[PDB]
Amino acid sequence: HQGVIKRNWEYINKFDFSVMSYNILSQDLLEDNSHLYRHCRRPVLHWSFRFPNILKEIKHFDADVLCLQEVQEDHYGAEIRPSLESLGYHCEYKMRTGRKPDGCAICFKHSKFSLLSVNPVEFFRPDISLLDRDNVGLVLLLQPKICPAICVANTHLLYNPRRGDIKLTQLAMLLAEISSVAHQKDGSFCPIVMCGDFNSVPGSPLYSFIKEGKLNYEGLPIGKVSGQEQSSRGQRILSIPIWPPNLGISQNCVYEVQQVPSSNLQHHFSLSSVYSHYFPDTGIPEVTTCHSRSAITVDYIFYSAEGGLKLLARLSLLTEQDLWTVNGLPNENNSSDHLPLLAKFRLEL
Ligand SMILES: [K+]
Ligand SMILES: [K+]
Ligand SMILES: [Mg+2]
Repeated sequence: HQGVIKRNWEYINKFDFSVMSYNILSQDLLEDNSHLYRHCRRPVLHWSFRFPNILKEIKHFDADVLCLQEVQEDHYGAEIRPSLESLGYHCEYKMRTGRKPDGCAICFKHSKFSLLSVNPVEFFRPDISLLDRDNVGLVLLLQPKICPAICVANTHLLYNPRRGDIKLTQLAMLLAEISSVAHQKDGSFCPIVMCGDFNSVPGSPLYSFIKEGKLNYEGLPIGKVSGQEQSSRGQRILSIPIWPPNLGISQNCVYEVQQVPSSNLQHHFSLSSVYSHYFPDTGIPEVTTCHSRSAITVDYIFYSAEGGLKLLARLSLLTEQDLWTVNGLPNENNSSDHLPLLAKFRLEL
């Protein structure tokens, strides 16, 4: 019907599992950035209001795997981890480094998987001046309880729109960890699901690199990498190579043995995006976040596809206009400034 604002399930020897990616908005970061939330009714911003709504959403969708971002450490220990464990999830956390209050969590139903390994990633390198930011990632290797393992990755990349050099290097570090964890004895990669808040928009150079496995970055200004709103003036062009040899990551985004003393990046995965980023009838963009200064897609679920996975269904997203009709995010009903992404996958056996 005209004007309806609804999130629908769109349908596109086996193991079926669902994955939810959700940046839940850290209370400390909300309060530190109160200018982004001026549009919100004051009572809806308190953590005592937001957490029950977030937990209710998680319970409603009952996803097999949760990839969460902006999980605040104190709240995680006091309330989020106990609540998720009560719902049947095993939870693994990786907090941002430094003075930062929040991090990434990957949680999975213990009825659906066993844990093979936990592989945190710290993007902060004290020995590499480029990598001075506190962002992190987390990679789990899971064994379906019934068959290959499944590699689940989660990250929250640097927000700063100018620093595409840092963003691409952080992404390369996550991709290198995935390449090591997902490697199988037969030389192929097990199925991969890579979720997170990439702070980069559809069609940006960083997005295209993920989807295509290649990026020619010759002449690319650092602030054009992510496609986020930027001045697009006075910016340094990416170095060739982007990051120094002491990182120990090659231009194919794999770990390499460092030794004593072209402008293309590659990776070896075949990744698709769950969402197509535009509504087919109208061409209007999908958004995953909507506050006073931004309404864009920055959140993704990427997956191995023709260890391929079949996408069975996804929970449809909304437009910027749809979100302002409900007076933006967070609101009295949606308690993050992001929307949760949700997919159902099939592993054929
Ligand atoms: K390995
Ligand atoms: K610059
Ligand atoms: Mg945020």
